[PDB]
Amino acid sequence: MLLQKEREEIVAYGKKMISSGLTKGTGGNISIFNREQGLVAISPSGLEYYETKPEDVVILNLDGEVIEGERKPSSELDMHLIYYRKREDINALVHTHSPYAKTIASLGWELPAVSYLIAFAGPNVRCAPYETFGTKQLADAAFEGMIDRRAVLLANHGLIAGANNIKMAFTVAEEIEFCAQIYYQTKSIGEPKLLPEDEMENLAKKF
Amino acid sequence: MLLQKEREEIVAYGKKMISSGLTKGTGGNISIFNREQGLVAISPSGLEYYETKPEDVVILNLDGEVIEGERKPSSELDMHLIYYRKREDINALVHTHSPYAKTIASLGWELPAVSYLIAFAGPNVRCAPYETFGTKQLADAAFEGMIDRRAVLLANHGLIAGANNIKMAFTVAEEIEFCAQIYYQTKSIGEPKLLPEDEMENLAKKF
Amino acid sequence: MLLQKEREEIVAYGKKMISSGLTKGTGGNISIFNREQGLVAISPSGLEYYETKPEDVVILNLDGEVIEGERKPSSELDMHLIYYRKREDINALVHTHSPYAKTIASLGWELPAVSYLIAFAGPNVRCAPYETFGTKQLADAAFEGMIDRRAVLLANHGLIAGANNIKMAFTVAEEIEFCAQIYYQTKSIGEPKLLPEDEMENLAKKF
Amino acid sequence: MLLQKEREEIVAYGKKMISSGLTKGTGGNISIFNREQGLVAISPSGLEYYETKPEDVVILNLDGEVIEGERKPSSELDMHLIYYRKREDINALVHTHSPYAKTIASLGWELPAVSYLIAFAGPNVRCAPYETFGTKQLADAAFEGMIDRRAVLLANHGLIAGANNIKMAFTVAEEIEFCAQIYYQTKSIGEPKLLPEDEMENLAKKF
Ligand SMILES: [Mn+2]
Ligand SMILES: [Mn+2]
Ligand SMILES: [Mn+2]
Ligand SMILES: [Mn+2]
Repeated sequence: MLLQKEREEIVAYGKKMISSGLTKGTGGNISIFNREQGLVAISPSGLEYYETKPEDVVILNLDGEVIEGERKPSSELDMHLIYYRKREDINALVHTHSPYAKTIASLGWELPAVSYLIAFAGPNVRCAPYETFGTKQLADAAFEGMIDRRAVLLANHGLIAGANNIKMAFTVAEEIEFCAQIYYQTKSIGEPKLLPEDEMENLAKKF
Repeated sequence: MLLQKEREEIVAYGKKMISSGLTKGTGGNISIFNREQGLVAISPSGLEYYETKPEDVVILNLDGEVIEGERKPSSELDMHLIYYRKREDINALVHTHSPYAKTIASLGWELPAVSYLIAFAGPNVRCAPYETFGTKQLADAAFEGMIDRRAVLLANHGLIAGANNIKMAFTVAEEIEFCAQIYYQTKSIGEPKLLPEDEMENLAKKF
Repeated sequence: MLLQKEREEIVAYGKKMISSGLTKGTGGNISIFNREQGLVAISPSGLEYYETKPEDVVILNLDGEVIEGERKPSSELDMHLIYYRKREDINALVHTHSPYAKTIASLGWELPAVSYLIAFAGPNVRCAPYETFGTKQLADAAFEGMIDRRAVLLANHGLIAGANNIKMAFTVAEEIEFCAQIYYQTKSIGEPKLLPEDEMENLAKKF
Repeated sequence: MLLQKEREEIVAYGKKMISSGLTKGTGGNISIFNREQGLVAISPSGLEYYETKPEDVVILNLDGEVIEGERKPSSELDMHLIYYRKREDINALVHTHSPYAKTIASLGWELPAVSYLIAFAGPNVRCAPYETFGTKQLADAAFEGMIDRRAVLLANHGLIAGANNIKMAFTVAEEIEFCAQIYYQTKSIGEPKLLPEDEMENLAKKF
């Protein structure tokens, strides 16, 4: 099959999404870009992650046309494709429905520098205002909210994280969910101390 | 045995209830309707879900009489039977004692459109006022609270979800518990943004 | 060995304590009374529950003297023995360090009728004021706080539950921890609705 | 290999960190001091705990020079070495990124005597003000914050715990995380009762 390495990685990390508590049911989705071929591997729509085999992963071109695979691709494919067209620094995307990130997103709040781990995404994580799932409007909002960042919150929906490879993309998703938990819990009982912008700059270097 | 497929499904999804954190101990219960025969498979009362075998599932008719099985049927059988008599769009029911739904229910609150996932149930989820467990009064309150919905909260008790089959019924139960977690956490620290009614209408179509 | 059935049950339910999230490390302890012999089986002090074998369980008489076993008995043995001396309706005790019960206990609050499941313990669960762990003062406070109940909260410490056998004692411990979670979460965002005393009386019968 | 017993212990307890929910990803780190040789075993930087083998553990001297091992040592090695130079009562350290401790630390708050379990660390746990991860400034702040204690909170970062051996060090880390959960949850809904200083003195003896 085409993009065999990518296909296996998508199956592996999809199970890891369920396992890590980063999603419920068949929510969320994962993609990996093969920059040499201009091909995108993406999780299939509505399938259980532990029932998903490499053959079930769908291969698309950057026009969004199916090149290999009989499964329907993720309904959120437009939100994946835009990053592989309009930036060149992202080769893998992890979209989650994780509870603490979705909590902060459902308030419409940004995630500020509550932890040094925020630097996995940038100096902060923005919240993109609501757009209907599976639309080009959501794809545009997600991209715009993530400019010069590796993650963005999606209002009343979840989070998407991107990086140079799938290992780092998953790490950003997991560590930003953890940061959202800390922000949620601190705000429950007080006002968290935040790291200053020059330190976030410093941390960007050290990471 | 009668309703063999249904019996196995009830054992499988009952374990999944415990596994998913949707219940504690022997609380909660599951039923599946065979519309062709007018027979209902239901979980047995007070048995551990991982100790429950297909033979332990009880088969009832719509009058509530036992047709096959020696176990006592769920004490909440009346709350199951009413949906198979007074609607025709539900063929499976999942009743849970899950913590975030039970939290919202114990405040006596409705669950509003905090997430697009609410559309699994409808535009919102109502809270039925308290009635004693295992009574016809609770069965009536649950049904009335769930009119034109696929789920309802039960005050100081839990949640019940229904759908055209057991896979979708479980999905509604799990996704509505998740929505209740988001509502609980957002209300802990602020006021969540809610989706407008026309969008919930739109989402009802897209789902 | 003496009380072989009891010894095996203590090992089994001790693992279940760790497994269920009802304790951390070697905290907590379990006892089972053999009323015919006047002998008490109790978990050993400071041992890991998954490393504990039936031979490690200690057998005491009601004077608190070791009858069989070389391990040191639980440091909280006095808090167990008092129930087997001063009541006759309890034959097994589960003492937990579970997070939501310990939360309510550390505020010094009672647990009111927030759920019909409270009836596993009684109309409510009292909070015994603080006494040093492993003392006769704590044993007295626990007993007095649990008069005409099957569970009591221990200020800044945890919970103890008792019943006619070990299966029901564990059930009380688990369901009361769950009720404490509901109380904690409802109080986080509002004021829970409570069940009236006549209904708790009714539920006492139905259980 | 040198410090073989220590190497195996570091691999075992590192997995236990992930398993127990005391860290995310490759965050956190563990060290064990061999006082007879003046050698320190420490977890390797940036490696997955379930992928870490005893050969991957790094052996350092108290000057911070690598003596055996080809992996890069933990980026937080300075924060480990200072305890083995400037005290003589600590032979093992567990550094965690656990959620409730990190919550209290991100408010800049001390952890007071909310539970008798606090005595695993001392009469309270201080919060060291923020310093950049992997620096000598953080090492100094951590040490100073932990004077006459077995644990300290690290602002916007996590916790470190130390004791006479690795079993007790892990226990301090786990029990102090649990105490932080209780403090966080009590503060969410009220004002916890605290144990008086003379009782914490008493508990220091009894432990
Ligand atoms: Mn999504
Ligand atoms: Mn129920
Ligand atoms: Mn205890
Ligand atoms: Mn760290």
